Amino acid sequence: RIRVYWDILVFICIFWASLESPLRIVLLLTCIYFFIDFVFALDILWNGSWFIIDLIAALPLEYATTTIFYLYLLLGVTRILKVFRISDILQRINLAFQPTPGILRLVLFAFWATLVAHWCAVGWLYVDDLLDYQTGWSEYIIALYWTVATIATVGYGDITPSTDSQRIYTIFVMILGAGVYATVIGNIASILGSLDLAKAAQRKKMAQVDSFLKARNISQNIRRRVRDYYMYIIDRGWGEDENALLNDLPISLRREVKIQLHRDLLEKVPFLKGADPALVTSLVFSMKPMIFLEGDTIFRRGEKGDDLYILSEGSVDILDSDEKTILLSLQEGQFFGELALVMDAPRSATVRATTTCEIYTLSKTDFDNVLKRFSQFRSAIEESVAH
Amino acid sequence: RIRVYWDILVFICIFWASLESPLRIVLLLTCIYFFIDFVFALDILWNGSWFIIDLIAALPLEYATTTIFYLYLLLGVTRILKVFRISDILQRINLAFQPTPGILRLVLFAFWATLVAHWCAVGWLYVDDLLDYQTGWSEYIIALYWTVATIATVGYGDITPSTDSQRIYTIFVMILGAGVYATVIGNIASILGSLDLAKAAQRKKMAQVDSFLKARNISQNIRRRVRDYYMYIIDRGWGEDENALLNDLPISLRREVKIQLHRDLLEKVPFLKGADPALVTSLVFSMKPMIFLEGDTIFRRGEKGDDLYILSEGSVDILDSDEKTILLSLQEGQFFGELALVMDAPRSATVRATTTCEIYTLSKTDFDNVLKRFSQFRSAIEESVAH
Amino acid sequence: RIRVYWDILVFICIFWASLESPLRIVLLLTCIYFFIDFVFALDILWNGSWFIIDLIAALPLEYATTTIFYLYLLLGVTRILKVFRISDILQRINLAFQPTPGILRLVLFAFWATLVAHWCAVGWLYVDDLLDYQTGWSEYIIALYWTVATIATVGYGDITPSTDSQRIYTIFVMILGAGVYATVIGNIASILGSLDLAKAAQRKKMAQVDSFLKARNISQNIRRRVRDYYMYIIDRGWGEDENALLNDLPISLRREVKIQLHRDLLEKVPFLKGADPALVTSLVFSMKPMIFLEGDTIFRRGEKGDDLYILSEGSVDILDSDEKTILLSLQEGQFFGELALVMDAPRSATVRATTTCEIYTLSKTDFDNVLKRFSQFRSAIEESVAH
Amino acid sequence: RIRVYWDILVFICIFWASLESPLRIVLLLTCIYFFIDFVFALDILWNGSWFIIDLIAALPLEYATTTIFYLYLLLGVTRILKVFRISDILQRINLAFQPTPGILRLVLFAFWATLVAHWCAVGWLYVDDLLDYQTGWSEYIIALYWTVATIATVGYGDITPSTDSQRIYTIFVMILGAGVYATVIGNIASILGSLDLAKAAQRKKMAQVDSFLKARNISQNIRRRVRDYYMYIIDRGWGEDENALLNDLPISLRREVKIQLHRDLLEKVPFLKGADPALVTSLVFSMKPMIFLEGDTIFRRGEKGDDLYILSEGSVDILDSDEKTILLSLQEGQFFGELALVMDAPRSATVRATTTCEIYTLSKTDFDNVLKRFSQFRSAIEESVAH
Repeated sequence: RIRVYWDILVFICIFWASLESPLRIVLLLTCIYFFIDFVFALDILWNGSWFIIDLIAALPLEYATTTIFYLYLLLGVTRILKVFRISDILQRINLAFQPTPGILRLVLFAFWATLVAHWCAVGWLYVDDLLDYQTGWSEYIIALYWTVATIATVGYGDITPSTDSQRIYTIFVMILGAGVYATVIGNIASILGSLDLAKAAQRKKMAQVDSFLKARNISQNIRRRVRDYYMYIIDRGWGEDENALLNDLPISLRREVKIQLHRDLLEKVPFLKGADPALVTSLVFSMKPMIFLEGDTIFRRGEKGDDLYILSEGSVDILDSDEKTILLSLQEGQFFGELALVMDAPRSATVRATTTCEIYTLSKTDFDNVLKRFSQFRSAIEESVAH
Repeated sequence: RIRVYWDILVFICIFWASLESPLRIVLLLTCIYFFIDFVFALDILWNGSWFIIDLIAALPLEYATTTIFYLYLLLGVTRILKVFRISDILQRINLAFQPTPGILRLVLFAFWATLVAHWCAVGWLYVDDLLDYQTGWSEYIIALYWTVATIATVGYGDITPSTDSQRIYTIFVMILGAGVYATVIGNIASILGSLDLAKAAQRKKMAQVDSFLKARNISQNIRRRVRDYYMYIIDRGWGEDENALLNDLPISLRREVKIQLHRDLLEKVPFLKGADPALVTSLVFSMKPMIFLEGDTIFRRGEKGDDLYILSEGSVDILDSDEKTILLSLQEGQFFGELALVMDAPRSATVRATTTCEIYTLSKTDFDNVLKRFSQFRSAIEESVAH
Repeated sequence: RIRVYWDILVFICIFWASLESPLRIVLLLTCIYFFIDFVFALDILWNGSWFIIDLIAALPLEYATTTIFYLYLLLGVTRILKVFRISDILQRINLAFQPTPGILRLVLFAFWATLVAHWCAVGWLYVDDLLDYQTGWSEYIIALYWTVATIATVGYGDITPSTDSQRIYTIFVMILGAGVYATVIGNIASILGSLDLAKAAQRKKMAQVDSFLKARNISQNIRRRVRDYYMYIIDRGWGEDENALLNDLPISLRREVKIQLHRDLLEKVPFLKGADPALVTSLVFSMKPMIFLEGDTIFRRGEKGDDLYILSEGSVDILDSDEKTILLSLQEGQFFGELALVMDAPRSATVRATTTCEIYTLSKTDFDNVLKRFSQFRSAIEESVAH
Repeated sequence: RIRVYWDILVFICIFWASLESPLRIVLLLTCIYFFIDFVFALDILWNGSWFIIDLIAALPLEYATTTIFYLYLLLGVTRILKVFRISDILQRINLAFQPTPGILRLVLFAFWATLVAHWCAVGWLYVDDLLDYQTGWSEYIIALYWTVATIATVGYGDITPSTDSQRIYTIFVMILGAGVYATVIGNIASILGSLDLAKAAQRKKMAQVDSFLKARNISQNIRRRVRDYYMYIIDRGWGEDENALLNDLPISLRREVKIQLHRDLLEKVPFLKGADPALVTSLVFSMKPMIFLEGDTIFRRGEKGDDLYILSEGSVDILDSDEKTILLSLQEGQFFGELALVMDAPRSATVRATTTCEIYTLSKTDFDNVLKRFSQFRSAIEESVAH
C-alpha cells in the first residue's frame, strides 16, 4: 500500500507540473522544482525505456542551464511525458482498494478534462497573444470563461472569432469539448446502472416468486409477508448454501473460516463454553440452521423427539400439558430438546415459537454419535437434563 | 407506515425552511416557524449526536432572540443541518413501498436541483447586490432566468459577467450546473434500461427457442403459434416449477400458500364442494396441471384409462363411438375420466379438446389411494359414475 | 391485425385534430371533420366510461352548433381527451408485431414531443398576441424557431423575454424542454444497449473458452480456429440441445415441429424418398447430428463398424486399402457405413472427411431395431450394399 | 483478410468522392478520378443489382462527356449510391477482426456525422448563395462554423436567419443535429457499460462469497486474503472446470488442445523429458492440478502416501524427522511423493509448502496403472527413488 502512496505523490507532482509548464509564455518556485525532480529521482530508485523516461523527467533542466549560462517552456515537456506510466499506477491502485469500476474512470476524466481546459485556454490566448504583447490574470480568466462555456456546450456567445484562423481553432475546440462532455455522461451512466444491477441480483429470487404470486393473483396479506420473509433471509444471508459456497475454498483456510463460523454461535451456550474444541469443531460441522415462524409448534408434547434445538435468535415458549404454562421463556443462548433426546423419549413438553426463531439443530443421530465420543459432554448436558 | 408518514411531514418542513432561509438578505410567518419547530420537537419525541442535531433544528431561535432583545439569516442554518438524516428516512421509505431502484433517486435529484438553483440565484444576486441596495421580485426572477438558462446548458447569452469576480462565479456555476444535468440523464438511463431487463428475463426462454427455429428456418405458420404458446404460458405463469419455486418457503406458511392454491381450483367442482378438507389438501397436493391444444384426443375410446381430468379452463367434447355425438360439452368445473377410472376400464368414450384446455390430472394411483382413504368420496363421484 | 390497422387510422386522426385545435386563436376542412367523427363513430361500433369518452370525441360539435346558431377552440378539446386509450392500443400493437422494447417508446416520444413543441409555440404567441391583434405564418414560424431552439438546448439568444411574465413562461419552457431531450437520450441508450446484450448472450460460451485459452496463453494458430468452430456452430444452432429445448413444448405440436425437423434432412436420401413415414419418424427421432473436421478418419478400414453416417453437409473420401483410391467422393445426400453395418462386419474401407462434415449417425442398435421392424427397408439399402 | 483490405480502399475512395461531389457549385484531380473509377472497376472484378450499382459508380462520366462535347455536380451522385454495400463490408470486417460491439458503430457515426456536417454547410451556403454569385474559403469556413456550432448544441448566436426560408432550414438542421449528438452518446454509453459487464462476470463468484462474509461480519484479516485467493485463481484461470469446458470441443482438435496443455507442464520434469509421448499423453490426461497455501503440511512423515506431487509452481520444504532439516528445497520442475509411492510406503519425510504451490497430482492408482504399462518409466524414477 505504501508503494501506492508513493504513486499518489508522484501523480500529484506531475499534475502540478503540467499546469506550470504551458504558462511559460506570459525563487521558492525554483526550490519547488528541485523537490519535484528530487521526488522523481526517488521514483527511479523505487524502480529500460521506462528508466529513460523517468530519468528524463527527473533531469533538473532549466535551472541547471540557467546557472550554466521560451526555451524553458519547451524544456517543461520533459516532465510531461512521464504521465504515460499511469497505466501501471492504476493497476496498483485497484489492487490496493478494489472499488466499483467506473469510479476510477471518473477520477481520470476529471483529471484529463482539467488539463484540456487549461491548455485550450492557453491556445486561445496564443492566437490572440499574436494580437498583443503580454497579458495578465484578467485575460487568462477570460480565456477560461470562453473555454469552459464552449466545452460545457453552454455557449453564451459573448466571445467569438473574427479571423478565419480563429474560426478554425474554435471549430477544433468545439469538437473536442463536445466529445469530452459526452464521455463524462458515459461514466455516470455506467456507474449508476451497475449499482442497480448488483441490487437486482440480490432480489432476483424473491422477485421471481412475487411474479408467480402475481400470476396466481394472491392477496397482499400473504405476498407482503413473503417479501418480508425473503428480505430477512437476505439480511442474514442464511438463504445462501454456505456449504457449497465454501466448497470452492482451499480446504485449509476454508476450515479456518469454518472455525470462524463455529466461533459465531459457540460462546452463548454454557455447554460449549465448557466443551473442548474437538467437540465444538465436530459439532459445528454437524449443526444445521433452521428458521421457525411465530406460533410454530416446534415440539409437540407426546411426540417422539429426535433433535436438539439451540436457540441462536428469538423467543420460545416451553409449555407443559396445558399449552399455557410457560415452563421456560427460552431465549438466545438457550437450548431445548435435550430432555427427550438424552432420555430417548417423546417430547414431554410442547414448544412454541414466540417470535421468528433461528435455531441450530442437532439430529439425534449426530447428537448420539458426537456425545458417544464426547461422553464427558454427554455427561454434561445430561446433568442438567434431570430438570 | 405511519412512522414513514411522519418522515414525509418533516421532510417537507425542512425543504420549505431551506427556501425561506437564504432569502433573508433582501406575523403568520412567525407562527409558521412555531409550527415548524413544534413538529421538529415531536420528531425528537419520535426518536446521541442525532439528538443534538434535532435539538438544534428545533430551537425556536430568531423569534426568541427578538423577544429577548442578517443574524437571522445566519440562524436559519440551524434547521438546514438536520437534512442529513434523509439517509435513514430513505431506508424506511423503501421498506414501506419497495419501488423500482432509481425512482427514489429521481425524486432526490429533483429535490437537490431545486435547492441548488435557488441558492445559486441568490449568490448571483449577492454579487450584484453589491452593485445596489435592495431588490424586488423582478431582480429575483431575472436571477433565476440566468441561473436556469445556465444550468440547463441552454445559455441565451442575455446576461453576462462584467468583472472578473463575476466571471469566476459564473465559471463555478457552469461547472456545477453541467454536472447536475448529467446526473439527471443518469437516472433516466438507468431506470429505463432496468425496466427492459425485467421484460427480457421474462421472454428469455421463448427467445432462445425462437432463435433455434430461425436457425432451422422454420416457417411462420409454426413459429408464430410457438411464440403464442409461450406467451399464454407466461400470462398464466404455469410454466414455472411451482413446486421447486415454493420449496424455498418456510414449510409452515408454504403450506398455507399451498392451501391458497388449493383454494384457487377447489370451488367449481361439486365433488370438492362436498368434500372434506383433508381430502382437498391431500388431493390438491396430488393434482397436476396439464395443457391440451385444440383438437387433442385427450381420451381415446377403447384405450385403458388411468387418470381423472378436472377441467379448470377450456371446452371439451365428450364423444361416443362415432366421434360426433357430443355426449357432453364439458366446461370449466367439469371433470372427466371418472367412468373408466372408477370402473377400472378402458375409456368407453373419446374426448377431444375443443379449445386450449387447462386440466388438473389425477393419476389412477393417486385417485385410488386418495379415495381408498376417502371411501365416502369414492362413493360420491361413483354415484354419478353410473351415467 | 385488422383491429390494429383500425387503431392506426384512429391514432392518426387524433394527432391531426390535436394540431388543428390550438390553432383556433388566429369548407373542405369542415368535411374533413365530418370524416374524423365518422371514423370515431365507427370506433364506438368497434367497441362504460370509455364509451362516454369515445362518444364525446365523436360528437360533431362546432359545425352542429354553427348550423344551430374562441368557443370552437374550446370545443376542440372534445377530440383530445380520447388520446388516453393509447394505453390499450399499444398493447395490441406489440401483440401484433412484437418488436424490440424501446422502439415503440421512441415512436411515442416523437409523437409527444411534436405536440409539445406545437402547443408551446402557441403559448409563446399567446403571450405576445397580447402585444398585437392577429398574426400570420411568419409569426408562427418565429415562434417555432424560438421554441425548438430552446427545447433542443441550443439557444441562439436571438429572442428573449422583456417582461417578467415572459421570463416566467420561458423558465417553464426551459425546464420542460430540457427534460424531453433527456428522455430522448434515454431511449437511444436503452435500445442500443439491449441490442448488444442479445449478441453477448450468443457469444457467452465461446468467450468463456477464449478467456481460458488466453489464461493458458495458447497460440493464435488454435484460438482463431476455436473461435471459428464456435462461430460456425452458432450459425447452424447445432450446439443447442435441440431435445431439451423442445422438451418444454406441448408434445402434440412438439412432435409436429419434430416432423418439420424430420422434413429438414429427409428428402436428399433416396432410401428415405422410398421409405414409409412411420420409419422416417422413428428414424428421425433416432438420428444424431455429428460434426467432423477436415481430415478426420471417420472410418478406419479393418475396424469394427457400428453406425451409419448420413452426410447432410460436406465432402467425404471413401478410400480402399491404399488410402488414396477414392472409391467414392461422397457428398450431401449420400450415406456410408451401410456395408459394414448390414454385413455385421469391420469397415472394409477407410473414410476420411474432406471438409467439415455434418453427419447424422445411426447406431447399429437403432439401425437393427429400426430395420428389423422395417425389414422391407432393411431389404432396400441391403440391395445397394452389394456394392 | 486481403478481401477486407480491398474493402478499406474502396470505402476510403467513396468517402473522398462524397466530399468532392457537393462542392461542384462554387488536371491531377481528373487523373485522381480515373484512379477512383479504376479501383471501382477492380471491385467489379472482385465481385445482379449490385453489379449494376458498382457498374454505375465505376462509369467514367463527366470527363468522358467533357471530351465528347452543374451537370457534373449531378453526375457526381453516381459514385455516392454505391455506399449502400457497406452493410456487407461491415460483416467482413467483423469477421476479420472481431472487436467489441459498438466500436464499429462509433466509427460509422464519425463517418456519417462528418458527411452530414459537410452537406449541411453546403445547403446553408446554397440558401445564402442565392444572396450572391460565387464564394471562397472564408464563406465555406463560416458555413461550417455555424453548422458545427448548431449541431454540437453549443449555439453562439453569431449567425441567424433573416428570412422565413432560412428559419425553416435552420429548424430542420437543429432537429437533425440534435439527434446525431444523442446517438453519439448512445454508443459511448453502450460500449463503456458492456466493458463493465465483462469484468463483473469475472468477479461474480468471489463477489457472492464476499457478500456472504459481510453478512457473517467476518474480519478483514480473512476477507482480504479470500479475495486475493480468488484473484490469483482468476489470474491463472485454474478455477475453471477445464474438463467440462473442453468437453464441448470436437474431440479431434480438443485432444490437440489437450496436447498443448500437456505441453504446458511437460518440459521441466526430466522424467518426462525422457518419457515417451504415449505416456505423456496418458499421464497428462490423468494429472490433477492442486493448490496449496503457505505452511501446508502436504506430506506428513509416517502417514501412508498415495499420490505424486509434481511442482509446477512454488517452493516446498522436504523435511526429515525434526521438521527443520530441509532435505530439499523443492522448486518448479521438481517432484515428490515418489519415494513412498514406489516403495508402497508411508511418507518417510514431511513436506511443507513454503509458498503458495501449484502441484499436479498423480494418485497411486493412476501412477501404478500408468507405470505398470510404462514399466521402463517405472524403472526410470525408481532409479532416482533410491535417494
